[PDB]
Amino acid sequence: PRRAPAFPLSDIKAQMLFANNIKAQQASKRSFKEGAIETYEGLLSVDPRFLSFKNELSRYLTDHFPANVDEYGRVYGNGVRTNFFGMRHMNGFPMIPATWPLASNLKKRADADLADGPVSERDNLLFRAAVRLMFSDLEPVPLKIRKGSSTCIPYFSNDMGTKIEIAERALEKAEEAGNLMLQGKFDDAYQLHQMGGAYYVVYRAQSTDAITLDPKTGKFVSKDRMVADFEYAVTGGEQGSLFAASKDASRLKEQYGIDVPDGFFCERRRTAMGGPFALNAPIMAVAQPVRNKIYSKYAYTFHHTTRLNKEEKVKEWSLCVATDVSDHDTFWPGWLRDLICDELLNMGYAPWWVKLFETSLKLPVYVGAPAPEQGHTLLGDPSNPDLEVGLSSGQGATDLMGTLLMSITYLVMQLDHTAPHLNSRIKDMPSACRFLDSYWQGHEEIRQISKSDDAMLGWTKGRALVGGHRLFEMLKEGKVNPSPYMKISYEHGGAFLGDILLYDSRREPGSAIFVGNINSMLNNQFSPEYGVQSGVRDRSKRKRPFPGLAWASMKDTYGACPIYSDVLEAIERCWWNAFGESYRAYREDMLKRDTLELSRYVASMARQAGLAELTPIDLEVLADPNKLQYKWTEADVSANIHEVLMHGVSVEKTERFLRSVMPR
Ligand SMILES: Nc1nc2c(ncn2[C@@H]2O[C@H](COP(=O)(O)OP(=O)(O)OP(=O)(O)O)[C@@H](O)[C@H]2O)c(=O)[nH]1
Ligand SMILES: [Mg+2]
Repeated sequence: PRRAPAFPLSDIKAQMLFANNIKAQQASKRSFKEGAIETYEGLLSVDPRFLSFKNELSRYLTDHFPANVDEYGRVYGNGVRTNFFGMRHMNGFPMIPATWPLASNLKKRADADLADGPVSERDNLLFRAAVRLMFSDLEPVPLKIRKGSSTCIPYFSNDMGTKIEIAERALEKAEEAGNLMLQGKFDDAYQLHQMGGAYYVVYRAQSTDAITLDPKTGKFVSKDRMVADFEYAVTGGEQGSLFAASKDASRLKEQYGIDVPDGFFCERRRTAMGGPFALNAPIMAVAQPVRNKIYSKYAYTFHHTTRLNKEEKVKEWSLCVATDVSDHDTFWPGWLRDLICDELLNMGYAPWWVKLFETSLKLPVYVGAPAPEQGHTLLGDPSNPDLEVGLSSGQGATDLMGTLLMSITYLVMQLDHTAPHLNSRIKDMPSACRFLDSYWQGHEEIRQISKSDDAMLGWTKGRALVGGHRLFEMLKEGKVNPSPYMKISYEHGGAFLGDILLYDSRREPGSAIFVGNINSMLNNQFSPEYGVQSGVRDRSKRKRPFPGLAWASMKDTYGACPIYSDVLEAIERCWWNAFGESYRAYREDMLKRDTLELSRYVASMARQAGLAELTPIDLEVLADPNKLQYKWTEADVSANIHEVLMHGVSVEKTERFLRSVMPR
């Protein structure tokens, strides 16, 4: 039922994706690569002392701090939700093979009994009202670009000057390119303005993944991660196979001469896609103003900063339901892309812009290297973008796409199962807009706090409260999916955007508190996704610019965890056993070095200014800017710190661009 066309790298269609420069040519050909990450300066993830430390610490913490999660997935007591074995991976060595990305998710959705469009007219009005509220009265802002980020297809440039030129040119030529696509001239739009082509598939590490200790055998078992072979990916699952990837690390001894201690595994690998920058720039120019609107006008539902900021909202609720979505990005529906596009056209958005946006969500994918002697294949034809991959991670508005889908999905779930008395308030578009505007501001008896696939659903006192409890019970029973749109369940150990909701004996939101997840501290400190990149001179371009700074924000971030002190003491004791050194002193030295190095990057910071004016968010972000892509936003970071990590195209160029996109 329609296989996607596939082209080898040798084919002209794949060759056209890579410009005549060394960087682009190397990206096309990049073979499967693996190796130990430089966890910290002069320390490898596979260092025998480091692995010995991880073995002792993971075993000790699991033993002394067993999970405290009730029958309803509510965290209590110690604030622990699982064992601590997730740290037991040979960081930098992936599971083999990684998945081939699914070219079509239509069969995947149908087989999971998920809808191929809005079920009812009410749902249709709500998805459309979400578009009207999110995209209406936007204000132009500079187009911000992450320093050291790639332009991907076709140039693969990491230079800021080149990136600024590409972005400015893209805003100037977006109209001409969009109009060519409207005429079906995709190859022309790509050849002239580099708008089209494909997403470039990079495989990123998920450094920690589930591991259990079998009491019967005393042997560790890693969570099986299902992967699709080429045949399965091109046929959308009609043909080929879905099988467990190999996380067995035994191979490292034979291949590399690395000693593999018992119960250490290869890392889970996730597909990540880099968009063609010329196509992304005009999308980003609209996406940022949308985020600014939703994080201001609809801050209740969408703007999440601190554990206390989240706590203030949740404490007012009579019931809090922490939801879980199965494989959000791969299940994301193409019918929603089409509904959004149709609604933007109805609002009066430039048709050429809507076409660029639509095309960004149908684009072919270039598969690099999922395993040795595999990959280097383009899936889909760039001459006619028609893929149904779900949500591409490198699309200019992925966060908004997931947020739009999920916010409405959860509201529908609350309406269907708890609040039929509110259905009368949604009769047409104006009434749907008025209702959603009120709901998103937290003004209804049914409420929510969400970001993409993470959410907490709330009920205050009223008619919907009883229904709220039945819905929670249906989730606990786990026999019926409460949504027609996505696979929803309850989170086992309810958390929101990294903060665990810690309940007491009462098991009520009013007496529950948000605390930092101590397991995330361990993930970040001992299992970073990337190495220190000590060879990259410009620290602002590194994936981990100032790792030492995280020590200064630790107490602020994790201090509220019941076992915070216990974990720090266990780390100190285990690090002494493994290295014969103080971990605290080691981190204090790294903090000093990185504080000194930071002043070189901040114009306002005198040669030895100190961390005085910096917030805990600023420190966490400087140590890990990936937190700025999933946890926080630009407005949460001090202006002088945002400038370290980002650079922008003038608001004058974006202001002119935005005027041409937006309705009259
Ligand atoms: N701290 C941190 N979090 C990450 C990182 N990468 C991804 N995440 C989070 O990982 C989550 C992924 O949820 P999934 O694993 O796909 O859910 P699933 O497909 O149903 O599989 P399960 O893990 O069994 O639930 C997302 O919500 C991400 O934000 C990272 O590098 N660091
Ligand atoms: Mg959650």
